[PDB]
Amino acid sequence: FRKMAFPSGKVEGCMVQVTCGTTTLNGLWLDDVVYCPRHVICTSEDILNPNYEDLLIRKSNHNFLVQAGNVQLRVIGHSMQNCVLKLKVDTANPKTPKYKFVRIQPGQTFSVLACYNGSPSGVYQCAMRPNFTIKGSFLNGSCGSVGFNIDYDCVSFCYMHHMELPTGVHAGTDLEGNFYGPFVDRQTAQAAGTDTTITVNVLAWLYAAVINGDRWFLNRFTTTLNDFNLVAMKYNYEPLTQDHVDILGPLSAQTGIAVLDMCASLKELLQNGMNGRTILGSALLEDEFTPFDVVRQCS
Amino acid sequence: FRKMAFPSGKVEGCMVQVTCGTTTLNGLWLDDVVYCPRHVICTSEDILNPNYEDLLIRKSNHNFLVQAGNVQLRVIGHSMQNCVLKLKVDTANPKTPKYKFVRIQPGQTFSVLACYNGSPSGVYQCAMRPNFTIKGSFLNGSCGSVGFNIDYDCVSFCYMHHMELPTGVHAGTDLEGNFYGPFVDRQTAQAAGTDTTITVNVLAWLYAAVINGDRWFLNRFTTTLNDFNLVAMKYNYEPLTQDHVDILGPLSAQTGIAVLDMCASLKELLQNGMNGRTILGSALLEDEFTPFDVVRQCS
Ligand SMILES: *[C@@H](O)[C@H](C[C@@H]1CCNC1=O)NC(=O)[C@H](CC(C)C)NC(=O)OCc1ccccc1
Ligand SMILES: *[C@H](O)[C@H](C[C@@H]1CCNC1=O)NC(=O)[C@H](CC(C)C)NC(=O)OCc1ccccc1
Repeated sequence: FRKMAFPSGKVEGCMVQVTCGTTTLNGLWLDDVVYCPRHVICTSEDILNPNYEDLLIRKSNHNFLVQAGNVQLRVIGHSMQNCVLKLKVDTANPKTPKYKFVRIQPGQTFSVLACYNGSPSGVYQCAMRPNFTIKGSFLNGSCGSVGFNIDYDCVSFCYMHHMELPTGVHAGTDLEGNFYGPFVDRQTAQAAGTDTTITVNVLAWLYAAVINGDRWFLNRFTTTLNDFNLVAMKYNYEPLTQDHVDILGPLSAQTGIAVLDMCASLKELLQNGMNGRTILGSALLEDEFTPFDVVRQCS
Repeated sequence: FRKMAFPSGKVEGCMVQVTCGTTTLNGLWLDDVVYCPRHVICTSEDILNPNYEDLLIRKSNHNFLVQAGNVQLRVIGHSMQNCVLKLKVDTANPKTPKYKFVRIQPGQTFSVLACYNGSPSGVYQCAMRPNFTIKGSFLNGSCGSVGFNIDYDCVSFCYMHHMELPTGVHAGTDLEGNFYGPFVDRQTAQAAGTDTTITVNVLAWLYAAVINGDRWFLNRFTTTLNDFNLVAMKYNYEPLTQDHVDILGPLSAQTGIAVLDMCASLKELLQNGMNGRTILGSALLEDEFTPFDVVRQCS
């Protein structure tokens, strides 16, 4: 199995650059609105504890330089929604895809189009960790890069990049500017809470192994969801939700292995280890493939 | 630090679907020519042992059904270059990027845009293995998907997909239709030569681990180039040349670790194992990042 990003072309056509002062970051141009991180209006003196409301009252439309490549888009209105700035421009983007703004859950994956100065640089898959960070690859100038899923030509934007944490992982908002996790857009020392293993994704990976004929770990036990969740927490695994059980439905049907039976299999792996055996050619259990990713790659 | 693919938009606009008889696969539309694998002309019986020139002379232009999105393109001519068919169409692709056709070297990387029925499905990074296979993610109908690199807006196409070996690795051609490796577009179970590990890429990846603040594998020892190559060859690694040492220059200069010092690190890792530890989250030595890949991502 491979981490497979979505084709990025529909998002590439939406990337612009936004400069305020000497700060340039990326923005997302959909119809006649450009979305970008609000900290673009900050100066080096403002970043430690910015007063965003007061900083925005001092700004005008003519303070914002929005460029598609080197072509300026005239700004005709501006507002702030949570942690994102919305700049109304005088041109509707003709490359706007069908799209939706979505807030994802921990465990869900998405493609990131890493951008600099409005120019796309690369694309890769990320998983939202239970502590609401992602292991991205972002350098200076990457803020405003977005993460997305594509379903039948509709782009669901779920992530806009804002910051790096001391441990090297990353944090950001949805496209309504609401941070994932307990982070704030200040230049302050923030620490990711203790992370956990994404149980629903590990189960998806065990289903993927079974589909491919690797099923030594299928055992003779079952469990209740509550009994499993209590054991999972003792191994730093996430508890399963009702939604998790349901999204494992298609893989359970495809293999004929009930979800709670697979849970009992993983429970044995957690209490006894792998004993030098592998699963899908790996000694480690993979937790960044969702049940959709497994189906997507096997279809 | 992640495996990062190039943004795929410039290639997406080039993908079309090619149908001949009962066979459907993808084609690459540049200017007024569509490139696709020639085994599209084969039927279920032809494929075991096809005489392609004989099969192709018996085809007409109207035997080829080319679809770009919903619109039909009309084939007004056709020729064959090695294992690739060149279908001349009456419309120029308006989305043709600046492009070149290149034959890539073993150890080099490229991005694959996996397509089905002419529609892009996913994007991911691959390396050309020393045995001229690629470890990809390809299903039925993925033939004609292409691999590429992008440099300053110029797409360099290096790979077109043709088949999957029984081991699950993949084989294809350059855009001139010549296979990478000893493979042939016939429906037979084919084996590759023994694969080896791309040593220069393992070293680049160890340097990436240090740029990202990881050092558990470093040691105080050093080695000569020839002594390293003796151990490398013993573990089925490719030889390291002086040109490789030079190409690793920037990564050594950035981290202040001499190339031959890092070779002594890898020698130790090869002779001791990783001992249950991980490097950049991996439990195995990674050889699909080139020195350029590491540089581009890290700076
Ligand atoms: C967006 O331009 C930038 C993304 C950082 C740059 C280095 N890697 C990243 O992901 N965001 C910030 O620099 C962000 C801005 C406000 C939230 C204050 N601040 C931040 O991430 O603090 C940590 C940091 C700053 C500069 C370099 C490295 C880490
Ligand atoms: C192209 O659409 C298709 C590629 C994929 C790769 C994954 N599974 C696929 O089907 N190519 C073929 O089907 C190819 C056709 C030949 C005429 C080149 N055949 C092939 O991959 O067969 C491999 C094979 C043949 C006999 C025994 C075992 C394997």
